[PDB]
Amino acid sequence: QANLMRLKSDLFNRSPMYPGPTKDDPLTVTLGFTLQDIVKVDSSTNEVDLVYYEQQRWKLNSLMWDPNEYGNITDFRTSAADIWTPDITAYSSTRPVQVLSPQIAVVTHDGSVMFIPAQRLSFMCDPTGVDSEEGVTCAVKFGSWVYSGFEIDLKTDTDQVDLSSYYASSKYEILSATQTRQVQHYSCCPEPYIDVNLVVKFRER
Amino acid sequence: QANLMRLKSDLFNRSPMYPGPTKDDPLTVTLGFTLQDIVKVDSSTNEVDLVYYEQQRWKLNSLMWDPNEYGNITDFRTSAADIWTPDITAYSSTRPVQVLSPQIAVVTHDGSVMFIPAQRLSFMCDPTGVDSEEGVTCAVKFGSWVYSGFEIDLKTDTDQVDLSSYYASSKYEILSATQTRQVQHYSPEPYIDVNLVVKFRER
Amino acid sequence: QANLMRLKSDLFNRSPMYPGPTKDDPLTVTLGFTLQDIVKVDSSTNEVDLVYYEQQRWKLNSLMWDPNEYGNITDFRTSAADIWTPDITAYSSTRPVQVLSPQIAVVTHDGSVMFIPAQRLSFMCDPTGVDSEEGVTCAVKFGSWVYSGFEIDLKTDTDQVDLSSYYASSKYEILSATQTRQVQHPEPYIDVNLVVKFRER
Amino acid sequence: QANLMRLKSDLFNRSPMYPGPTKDDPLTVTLGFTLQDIVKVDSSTNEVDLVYYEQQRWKLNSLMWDPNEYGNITDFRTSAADIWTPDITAYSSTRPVQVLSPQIAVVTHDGSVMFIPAQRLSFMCDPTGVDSEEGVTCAVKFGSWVYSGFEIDLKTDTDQVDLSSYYASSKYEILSATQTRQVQHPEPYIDVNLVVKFRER
Amino acid sequence: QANLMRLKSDLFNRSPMYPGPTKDDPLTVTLGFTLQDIVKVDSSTNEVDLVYYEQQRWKLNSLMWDPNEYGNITDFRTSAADIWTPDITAYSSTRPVQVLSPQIAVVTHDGSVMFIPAQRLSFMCDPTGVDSEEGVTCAVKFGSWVYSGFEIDLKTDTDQVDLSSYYASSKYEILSATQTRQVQHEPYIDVNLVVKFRER
Repeated sequence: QANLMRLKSDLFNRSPMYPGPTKDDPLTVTLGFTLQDIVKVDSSTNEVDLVYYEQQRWKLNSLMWDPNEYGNITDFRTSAADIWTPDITAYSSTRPVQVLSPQIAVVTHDGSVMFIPAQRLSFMCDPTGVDSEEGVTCAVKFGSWVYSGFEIDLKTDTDQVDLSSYYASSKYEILSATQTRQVQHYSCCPEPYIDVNLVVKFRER
Repeated sequence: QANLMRLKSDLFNRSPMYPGPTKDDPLTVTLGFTLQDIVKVDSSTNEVDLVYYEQQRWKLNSLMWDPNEYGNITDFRTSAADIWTPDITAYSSTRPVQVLSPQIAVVTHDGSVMFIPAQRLSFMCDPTGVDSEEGVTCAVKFGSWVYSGFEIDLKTDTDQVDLSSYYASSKYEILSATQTRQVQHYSPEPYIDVNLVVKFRER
Repeated sequence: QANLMRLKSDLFNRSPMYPGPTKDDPLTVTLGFTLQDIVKVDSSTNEVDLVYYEQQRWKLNSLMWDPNEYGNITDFRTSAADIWTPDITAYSSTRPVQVLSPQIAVVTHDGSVMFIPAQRLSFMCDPTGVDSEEGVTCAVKFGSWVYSGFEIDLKTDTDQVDLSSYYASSKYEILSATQTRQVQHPEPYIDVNLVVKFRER
Repeated sequence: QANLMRLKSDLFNRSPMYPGPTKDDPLTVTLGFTLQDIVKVDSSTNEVDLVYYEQQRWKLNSLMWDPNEYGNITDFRTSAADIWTPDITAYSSTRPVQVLSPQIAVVTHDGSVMFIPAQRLSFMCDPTGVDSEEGVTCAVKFGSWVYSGFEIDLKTDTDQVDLSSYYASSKYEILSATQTRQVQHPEPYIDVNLVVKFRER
Repeated sequence: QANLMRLKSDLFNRSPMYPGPTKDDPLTVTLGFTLQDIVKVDSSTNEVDLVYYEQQRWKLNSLMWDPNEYGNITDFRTSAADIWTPDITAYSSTRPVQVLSPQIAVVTHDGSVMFIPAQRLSFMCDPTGVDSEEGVTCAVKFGSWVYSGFEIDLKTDTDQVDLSSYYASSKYEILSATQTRQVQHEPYIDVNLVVKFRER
């Protein structure tokens, strides 16, 4: 643990924290969802509650090290408070997200960071027709709140939401779940804006 | 990252933060609402729940910099905790406001700041008649809690609330939503608010 | 802003914080309520929820300055966290108070402070009869939790609760609302008893 | 305020805080409850909600001072964060306790500390029979969470819970309320068993 | 107090905190549940609420001391904030866990730590059948969120959940309750809490 202590000291106690990306030093954030449960549907308010894990990955030059200078350490876990993290937000939530997992990230020697917060989210969704064979489709966009595509580019590894951990005895069965990168422009501004649209079709089980 | 780290350090670590406006150095805050959803109505307590974005803009000389001294950086994003922000509050909420977005602001080299907190607000409103074609009208004022018109002047750019992102499948349809600056006098100095007036009905 | 910055540095950075009152340096806190709304009544638990603004005032010698020395600044606003505030507490709440306003106070050059927290409070109240013409009366005492009357005295400006901002379309109309200093029982403790008589509109 | 500022500096800014008791230097904590209200009964989940004040007392050598060296101050109020406090916990709560009073304690020159947290507690209790004349009995034990009786001994000044502040218009009438020290159970384990018998008013 | 004050200053004020385990200095965490109550089931959302206390034990060289040098102190209690603690997490909770006990641990001179957080947990569970004679079985896995079995191995002292403190007047009777270490393929380790229950 001596080497890791030195590593963290060198990484976090020497320079100011990473100030976030800029147009001149943009960052790509890879986003992916593992949907565990549609927990609740409220047809009186058109809110639906999801529980999922949101995988986030990005890479910082300032987080790199040579494993040889640090006892061959190739990666470590550290509190998310010690590092910059992206401001990925649901655009149509109706309550603050509830955090279901410890806020800890994995940093590897090439400056890659992997952060996977489990969340419960209430978001805008009319569940009308969920009690049918065809089900109902709802959607929520995720993106940076303050950074445009010139500072944070989003990508997905795949358009298929990971369902391998979906609760088999949920009240709701998933018919399809996709996660799609979308680009848009606003007339005021030349910079593109990026989101990942989470689209879930589901019905009562 | 180098130039930005220098900038933030120079801007934030060298002298005290802006201490807020005074009657002698007043500040103008521009407000604009984007109403997303009327999520719920409680006819038993006369509380209605809104989800909206609130755009806040102001400008401080203390946040100015010459981009040429900082690798041509012209703006940056930073935690709202690093800067002064105005204490704009709803005057008739019935619960603490729930924050729905990251508390991060955009600062521009001319001292301009743009901060856009997404919020869920429960406020006093009698939904009697919401189930009619004419619907119901409710209103909530927003303003500084502690600063008078002599220290913080409020304005809007338009009296139309932005509805272009209103949830099309909300339980409630919006008939009308305005955001209007008001000047009040109690019993010497003016007090300013922006009155959010929303008329709505069951969809 | 330059002068206000110097003032706050001089007041807050260059001294140890006020450790609160004592028998030898007692403090008098003036309290006033502005009742905005009786939101909710729960007849199954005898709890009632109030929304109000609670005006608190007191004065500290350590918060004084000479306006001449600071560009004629006569008062300023500052976060409540920068200053000592009194531990005025409801004695019969049933849930932690919810704060509805910024925690910022106004400090004046004579050392006076004005702090007006807006709050939602659930407190012990039996609403049986609220749906009658007579209505019902409930009361809740506010006072320091740990300071006796030898350290914190309490007063009101007047026993009349401010109803000029009471929500016109509340489910509940106010038949009356008073705020009265009381002395209760080693040492005397002081409270202000908020007594509200109300009924369904 | 100057002498008090000196005292607190001397008490809190010179040596590390009391590290808590050990088998060799045990500590006695006295507990008493003032039951304010049985607010809620949930017969679908067998949870009952109490509001009460819990008086806690203990004495530390490290909090002693000679009043003669500090302008004759004999006691002061200070944030509970400034001092060690015992980890007294209900053993059968079903929700985190909600704190209803400011986190401030009173320290006296002999090193005595008094801390009186007001709390709302949900705990395990089958209310069946509450709507009868016999009433129903529920109980919850309170004790240190991590300290055995070799480190913290608990004591009560009485086994009668203080009902002098019990809400007279509660939904529930108290038939009896006791607080009994119990020894279980290399070390001995000590708790105060709060036993309340009540019925619908 | 003086000796313990010295001990804690020496332990916590000199070096950086233990930075957590790695493949080359892996750590073993022992878990055990004491189930107190099945408080609530929600058949509309398939959510069940448990109240339990979760024993966690592990051992750090960095927490060792010679009792001879510290007034024969063999152990002490200290805020969990003062020490590293494992990130043991329920894998199928539906609300943030609520902590019911002080966050304080016992550290022993051999570096051993014992931490026993009491928790209320809402987790994914279909109670259909709970009012039947056969009752219903639900399960929830616990483990490290971010460390594999290469960094944190999990163990139990028994596969029987402690029911000796189960609430006698719960709405639910416990028919069985087990806690079983599972390895899935770095190996990934969890403890599967499995509870069969029915309405009293």
